[PDB]
Formats: sequence, C-alpha cells, structure tokens
Amino acid sequence: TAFLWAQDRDGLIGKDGHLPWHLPDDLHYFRAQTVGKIMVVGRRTYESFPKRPLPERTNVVLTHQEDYQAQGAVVVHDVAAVFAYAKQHPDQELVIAGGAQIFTAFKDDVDTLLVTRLAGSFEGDTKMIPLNWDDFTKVSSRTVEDTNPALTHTYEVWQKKA
Ligand SMILES: NC(=O)C1=CN([C@@H]2O[C@H](COP(=O)(O)OP(=O)(O)OC[C@H]3O[C@@H](n4cnc5c(N)ncnc54)[C@H](OP(=O)(O)O)[C@@H]3O)[C@@H](O)[C@H]2O)C=CC1
Ligand SMILES: COc1cc(Cc2c[nH+]c(N)nc2N)cc(OC)c1OC
Repeated sequence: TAFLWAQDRDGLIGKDGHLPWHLPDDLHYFRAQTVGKIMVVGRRTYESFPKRPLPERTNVVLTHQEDYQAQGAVVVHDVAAVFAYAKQHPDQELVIAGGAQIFTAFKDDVDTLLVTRLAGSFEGDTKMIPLNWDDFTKVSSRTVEDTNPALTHTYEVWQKKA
C-alpha cells in the first residue's frame, strides 16, 4: 500500500477534474512509478483520466456502484478486497493513485509515500489529505529542473518505520 500523488508548494493536487498545472515530466513519473504495480484510482479520477487503462500497468477502479463495467481494468467496491489482491500478488503490491477520496480511505494503511513538490504555486479546492510525514521517513528523493520555473519539481519517496 503506497501513496503516489503530485502537489505544488502549497500542496494542491487537482481542481475540477483536470489538474491545475500541465507537467509532462510528472505524468512519466506517475506511470514509471506504477509500472507492474496495482494502481488504485477512485471512480472520479478513473472517469477524469486521459488514456485509460494504462499500457502494461495494473489499474484498479473504486466505486460504490455494483454495475461498474470496466473490461481490461480491475474493479472493486471495498478497500478490504483491494488489500487482498496485493497480499495475494507477489509482483503487484497496492499503490494509491487518488484522487483525494482514495488517499483518505488508505491514509491509515500506508507503506510507501511518493509525492512530487513543484516549485510553482497553483490554487484550487481539492488538496491532498493530511499525511503523517513525522511517522514516515523519505528514503529517496530526486530533484529535476525544467525550462519552466513552475514546471520544476522534486520527487519524494518515503517508507514506514517499524
Ligand atoms: N495529485 C494527484 O495525485 C491526484 C489528484 N487528483 C485530483 O483529485 C480529484 C479527485 O479528488 P476527489 O474529489 O476527492 O475524488 P476522487 O477521485 O478521489 O474520488 C474517489 C471516488 O472513489 C469512490 N470511493 C471512494 N472510497 C470508496 C470506498 N471505500 N468504497 C467504494 N468506492 C469508494 C467514490 O465514488 P462513488 O461516487 O462511485 O462512490 C469516490 O468519489 C481529481 O479529479 C483530480 O483533480 C486525481 C488523481 C490523482
Ligand atoms: C497519468 O496521467 C494522469 C495522472 C493523474 C494522477 C497523478 C498524476 N501525477 C502523479 N504524480 N500522481 C498521480 N496519481 C492525473 C491526471 O489528470 C488529472 C492524469 O492525466 C493527465
């Protein structure tokens, strides 16, 4: 169970469906970070995504309906079931992809946190949930500059201590 999202300096994520900042280098970070892993996206994000499902990537949708028809992409309606699959897959763990609703239900059960902090500052109404950074420790961090002052950003990966 890991969290994988992107936020600006204030900690924004996405406003009204489409993200607030257009960062091409971030999308690659999202795909590369979920290659061969289970991608949990709530019915709101999966419905807002641009190209679904991802190529050679495990994607799971979360919804409260019972007739959700999605051939090619996994489908579940209870975090309890999703937690089972990852425990049963020896090569596909549980990775969260959002949106905010999915970061809250899994906030208690977290194992790895992946956040992208951009240098630019955007505004909106939906932001990432309150994570306990004090209980986790960043094990890997990479900063990359870009021709655009705001499109600049860093990748932070954390792990839960025991
Ligand atoms: N920074 C980032 O990484 C990401 C950011 N974003 C931004 O966030 C927005 C989405 O945030 P938010 O408004 O919170 O919505 P979400 O996209 O997080 O909504 C998740 C949906 O999943 C379903 N769901 C949630 N919990 C459960 C559960 N326990 N059982 C069953 N179904 C469940 C609900 O759908 P239902 O209506 O079917 O019950 C819920 O509306 C995106 O539009 C985008 O702007 C989106 C993805 C990633
Ligand atoms: C991989 O493509 C998208 C991915 C996301 C979610 C997302 C983005 N970036 C990061 N770092 N984590 C995420 N979960 C949101 C999108 O739009 C809101 C996308 O389409 C541009």
